[PDB]
Amino acid sequence: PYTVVYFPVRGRCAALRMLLADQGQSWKEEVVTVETWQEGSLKASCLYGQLPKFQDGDLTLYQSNTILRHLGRTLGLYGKDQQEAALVDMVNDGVEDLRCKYISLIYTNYEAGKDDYVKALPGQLKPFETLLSQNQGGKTFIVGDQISFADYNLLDLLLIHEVLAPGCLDAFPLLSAYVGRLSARPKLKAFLASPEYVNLPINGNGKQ
Amino acid sequence: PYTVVYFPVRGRCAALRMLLADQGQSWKEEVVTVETWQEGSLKASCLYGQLPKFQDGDLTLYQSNTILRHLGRTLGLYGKDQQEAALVDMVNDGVEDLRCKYISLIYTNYEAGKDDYVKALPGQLKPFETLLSQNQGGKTFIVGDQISFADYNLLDLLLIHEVLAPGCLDAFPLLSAYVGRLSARPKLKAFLASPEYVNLPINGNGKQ
Repeated sequence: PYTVVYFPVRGRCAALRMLLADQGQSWKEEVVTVETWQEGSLKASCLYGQLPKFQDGDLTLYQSNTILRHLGRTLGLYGKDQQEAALVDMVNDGVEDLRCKYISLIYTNYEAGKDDYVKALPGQLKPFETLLSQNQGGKTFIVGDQISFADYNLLDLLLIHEVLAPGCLDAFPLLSAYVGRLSARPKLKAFLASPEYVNLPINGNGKQ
Repeated sequence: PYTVVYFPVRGRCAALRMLLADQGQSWKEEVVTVETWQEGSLKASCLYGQLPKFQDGDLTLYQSNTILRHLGRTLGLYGKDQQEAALVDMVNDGVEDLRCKYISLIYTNYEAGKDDYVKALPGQLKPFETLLSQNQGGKTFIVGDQISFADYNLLDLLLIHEVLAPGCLDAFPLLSAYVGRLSARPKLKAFLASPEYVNLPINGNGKQ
């Protein structure tokens, strides 16, 4: 089945877990403690010396976006055709770009950079609002009319930014409604409310 | 057909162009000059305010990796099955991670950071040598026995690092042979030797 190996944080595993939960999939969580990591053996066995590590049967995967695409491909959350698949990738790459900036802020200079970051935020979120506006008025998903792995990734990005800059989605009605709508999906709603998700810190350094 | 809209540099378009050339595809190049960009209109029309922009018929794509995956998907350069497709993604994500570090070095602090970067390089390249060693002895491609979009992206990454740190592939026999072997593919060899490629700077700030 599935096994996700990661630190005890939401971080880069938040989206794929939301995906797994919402899709009614069962998975095992192998928590890696900072002590176990600093020991060296696991790190060395990891392709790029990092987590998340994912196992699907004897297929071992590394890289959060690789796991998302893999699950999207095998579970049918990758568009209805090649054109949609490309748009899904375009959205995910955009999400990843902002996530990189967010991770940098959180870990390198949260203190001095938070203000400029939050100021620049609207311009960073605008593209997703625009995408929504061009797809059935933003009433369905980020691409097409079926959920895709990019939806889960974008949802997580929006959720963590609401914690970082409360009200950042107020100026974006489509994104706002989008978060509410997806967060309401039964299995996902249950998962988001569960201790498994709620009792995990967003990041590893206590900042958010 | 295909149209690539980008600045007059190899940068993030190098790999997809190598891919197009080697696959015998025809494409149009729309060069964007720094003057045209600073004018504002094009930037504003770009989803994430950036290039490359790619057109395949009326499908407009942004994000270099989205274009690579799209071409991989439509041209059959994405593995023979889902398992290989996942490994292809894992390699491309790894390539993109190192490319991000390279781009950072080149544009933010080439001066003070070059030494530490080149020192850390072997550890960054090792994973790809390892992948090669586990796939038919590294005699074919990065994943499976057919070329994939990740091959072109990895090849470009290796080529630009040879310019940044001459001899960085000396310690990696599989990667070395890999570059030589792929660079020898007829159409690719011709493309790499052509003015279209050779007369373009690797980066936009004259550093490499």
